[PDB]
Amino acid sequence: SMIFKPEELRQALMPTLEALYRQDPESLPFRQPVDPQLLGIPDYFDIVKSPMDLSTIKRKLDTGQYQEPWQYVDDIWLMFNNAWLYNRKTSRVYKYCSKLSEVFEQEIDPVMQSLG
Ligand SMILES: CCc1c(C(=O)N[C@H]2c3cc(Cl)ccc3CC[C@@H]2O)[nH]c(C)c1C(C)=O
Ligand SMILES: CCc1c(C(=O)N[C@H]2c3cc(Cl)ccc3CC[C@@H]2O)[nH]c(C)c1C(C)=O
Repeated sequence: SMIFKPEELRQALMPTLEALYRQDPESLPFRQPVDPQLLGIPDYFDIVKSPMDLSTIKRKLDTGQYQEPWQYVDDIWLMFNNAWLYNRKTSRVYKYCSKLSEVFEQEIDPVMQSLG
């Protein structure tokens, strides 16, 4: 595959991450790691083996931890798939996840075309 530099990935991908943060209120559950003790859900880490959230993805982009853009896409989908796995289909967090995923699909498609 092609080489990607960290600054190039920030320019291309940060707008797609920003679009998720700007979904308000729907991004609020995703702006920080899940805290199962605080949120009253002690089985969370038994169900969700690889936690992920927007702050972690932002830090990885900011510090240059992605070598290529599909690693970023993988982390976004990990975050979404964790929330659809743990939460019931009628719950607020599940519905907010679906909203963010719709926004992401719209934003990421032209960006990955340009990168690829
Ligand atoms: C239902 C639990 C849950 C939340 C969640 O409730 N987040 C809330 C939160 C959590 C912490 Cl630690 C600190 C602050 C805030 C502010 C509000 C924000 O909605 N987020 C997710 C992805 C889930 C689950 C189980 O997938
Ligand atoms: C959707 C964002 C939001 C939440 C919210 O996500 N609460 C979560 C939470 C957060 C903490 Cl830190 C502690 C406990 C709990 C349990 C419930 C739930 O998991 N509560 C409110 C008032 C809002 C909004 C937008 O007014």
